[PDB]
Amino acid sequence: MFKAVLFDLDGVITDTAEYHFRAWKALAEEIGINGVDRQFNEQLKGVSREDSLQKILDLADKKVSAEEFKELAKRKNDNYVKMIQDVSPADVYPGILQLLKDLRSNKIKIALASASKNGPFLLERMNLTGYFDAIADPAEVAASKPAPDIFIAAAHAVGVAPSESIGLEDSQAGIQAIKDSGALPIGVGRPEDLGDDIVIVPDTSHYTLEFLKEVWLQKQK
Ligand SMILES: O=P(O)(O)OC[C@H]1O[C@H](O)[C@H](O)[C@@H](O)[C@@H]1O
Ligand code: BEF
Ligand SMILES: [Mg+2]
Ligand code: NA
Repeated sequence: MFKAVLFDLDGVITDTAEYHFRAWKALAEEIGINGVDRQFNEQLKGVSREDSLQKILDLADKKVSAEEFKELAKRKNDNYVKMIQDVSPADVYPGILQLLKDLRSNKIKIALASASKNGPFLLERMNLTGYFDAIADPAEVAASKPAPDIFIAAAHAVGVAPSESIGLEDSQAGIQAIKDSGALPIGVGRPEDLGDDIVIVPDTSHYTLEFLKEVWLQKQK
């Protein structure tokens, strides 16, 4: 039986994408860059803050100093943080709260493996802090996804090997990161946005303890 579940945040526990979009668009418009639209924003899904800014500057062809780069990222984050102040428990994705309750009741470890440095605050906004045994720190791994580092850290943060864990993800890079850690991925969304050779559910209402247990047994030899 698996000993831990390693949760991505954005697209699994909640959606942060519209907030990130408005913030990046505002930043792009502030510096006079065209191209940051809803189509482009899909490329930034699951991507780190710094890698996201770099992609926007390549709309381009914009060069900036290392300190200018840091200031731009700080500006966008400051705006993003103002906007997520009204995140609430109503923003928890379907099925996720009951899954967390059931994992906790069965003494299965719960860890966050999100790229977001705003993860702890978001979990607090959603009243989920108490469920999480640990939060892997993005600022102390990287290697961003698809590197397995954040999932390895999340597993180790709760005293388990990735091989003893399930990872939940909504992105290609995240699914690959789970695989390369040794944990078992279960993706949410469309297969073309996730990857191959994995169990996939169309939405998070399918993430039940019963289903995770069944999938676990299916993937043991
Ligand atoms: O800027 P942060 O709050 O540290 O978030 C970092 C990243 O977290 C997630 O992975 C989102 O999907 C990204 O769109 C976001 O850029
Ligand atoms: F929160 Be995950 F990095 F989409
Ligand atoms: Mg995600
Ligand atoms: Na609301």
